[PDB]
Amino acid sequence: DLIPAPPLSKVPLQQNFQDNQFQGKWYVVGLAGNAILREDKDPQKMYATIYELKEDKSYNVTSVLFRKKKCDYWIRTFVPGCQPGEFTLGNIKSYPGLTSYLVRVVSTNYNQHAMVFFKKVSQNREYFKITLYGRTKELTSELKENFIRFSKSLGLPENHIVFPVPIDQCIDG
Repeated sequence: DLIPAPPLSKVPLQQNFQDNQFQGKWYVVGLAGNAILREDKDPQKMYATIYELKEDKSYNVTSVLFRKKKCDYWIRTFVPGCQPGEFTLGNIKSYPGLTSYLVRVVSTNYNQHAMVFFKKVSQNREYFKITLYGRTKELTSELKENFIRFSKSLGLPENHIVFPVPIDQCIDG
């Protein structure tokens, strides 16, 4: 089974996206989407994702995570899309059978919080994810409540909405 992906009309986009201001390190305070479950045997740990603007105006997206007692660094490129705040994955063919990948910055203030929508399609299965970004490891319950409400607005139950636990190593570096 797989929860259907939301039509893009239900995914807002930031008023005037600032590529330079969105730069820097972001903390994953909230995680949601299909293929993301509350596996309480291994609760998700907070991972940080750094965006670096390049000359071509694309992003070098470095995600740092704590997996298997070691710091793993997963690197992609976000090629700008149709409108500011929208992106497509760079070197799509390098990933086996990545039919499409869309990134849409739903909302941000660039100083404390951001909310981004990712849609990935492979082998005719639609996978989508919503992440609650934070410049620190903690956000107020108001923005988290908005994150839960927005996630359910795309057809997401509560067991598919996860708040990764803050951790220190690999993530504050």
